[PDB]
Amino acid sequence: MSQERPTFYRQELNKTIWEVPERYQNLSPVGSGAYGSVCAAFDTKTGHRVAVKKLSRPFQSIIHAKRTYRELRLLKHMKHENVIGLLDVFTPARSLEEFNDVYLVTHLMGADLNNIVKCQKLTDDHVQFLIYQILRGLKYIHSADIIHRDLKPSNLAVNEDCELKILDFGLAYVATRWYRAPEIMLNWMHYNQTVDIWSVGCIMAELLTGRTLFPGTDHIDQLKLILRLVGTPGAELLKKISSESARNYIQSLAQMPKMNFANVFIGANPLAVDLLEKMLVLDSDKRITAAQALAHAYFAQYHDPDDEPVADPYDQSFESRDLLIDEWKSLTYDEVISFVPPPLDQEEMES
Ligand SMILES: Nc1c(C(=O)NCc2ccc(C(=O)N[C@@H](CCC3CCCCC3)C(=O)NCCc3ccc(Cl)cc3)cc2)cnn1-c1ccccc1
Repeated sequence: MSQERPTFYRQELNKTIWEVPERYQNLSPVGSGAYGSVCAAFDTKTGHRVAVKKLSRPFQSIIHAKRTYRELRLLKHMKHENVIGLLDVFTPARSLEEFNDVYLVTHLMGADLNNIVKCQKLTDDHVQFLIYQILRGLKYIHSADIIHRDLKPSNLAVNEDCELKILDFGLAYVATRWYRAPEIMLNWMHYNQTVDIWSVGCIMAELLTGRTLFPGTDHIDQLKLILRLVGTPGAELLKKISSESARNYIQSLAQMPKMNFANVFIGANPLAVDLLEKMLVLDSDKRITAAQALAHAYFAQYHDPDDEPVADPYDQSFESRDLLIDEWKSLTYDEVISFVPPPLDQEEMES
């Protein structure tokens, strides 16, 4: 009746040592270096393929150690159909004193939203469903006061059933900047969760037109492209920007009117145009939230409030702590050894 603890095995792949539980077999590197050190593997406990990631220099510095801890805490929290989740986390270490390596196991994700677009032309139904699922995932993460901040097509995984998950592949072409709200890009003020809604608007526009909405080359070019669509800030919004230099810069610019989006996105479903208007509002105090957006008539064939859950509370009191490297490392170790795995999925077989 004691819980089994795994036996590990060791191998080399691409000049990298991999030491993993024997349940993970046929490790094979994936993404030719793009995603970091990641292998596909067959999980013998589930009969499915998974991704195994060996973290890079997880405790290099206080910053890296806190980053490691943060990512593990977040991954462990996420329990939602449209957000990446954690299948397993392990280390070959048998104590904190020999703890150096952290491995994360996730589902093997679908191609990203760029790949989807490159390979097929999307129907309005699939645009509705893909944007719906992003918003569904955002309702969940936002309810726990978690903001993504990095939404872009490469951080959205889509499978052959058109099911979507939100993730963040992190550090090291599509610039995250192109999808970023001005107030967060430019540090105008303390921002809200609707920075992510701006990104959804930018993604939706691109799915409708086939073109990047605001492909700015730097912060000033990005701002100018944005204001050309949505118009220069009004008096109400200008008062909420803290920096006098920022305000003075903004006022130096040529006045621009808000464009009529029905002219810009001509051909698109009028409901999609109306929702884009509500997502790309410049003043983030007036921008639609994820939960509100789910109720928009554009999503009438997918929306179901009783199937759009919120998240359990997430304790982010660690974010305010200044700790030493070994303290962040020990906290990470605690999270590894406290991990409780999810149950297997339903295994109904249609053929
Ligand atoms: N390559 C892969 C994987 C893979 O790599 N899995 C491991 C993995 C682990 C964590 C995350 C991950 O998302 N972390 C997040 C977690 C929290 C996040 C989740 C989304 C909602 C908001 C919270 C994370 O913390 N970010 C780090 C972000 C970051 C890091 C550094 C900096 Cl400076 C800024 C941001 C994502 C993948 C799986 N399939 N495939 C595949 C896909 C196509 C073909 C072939 C193979």
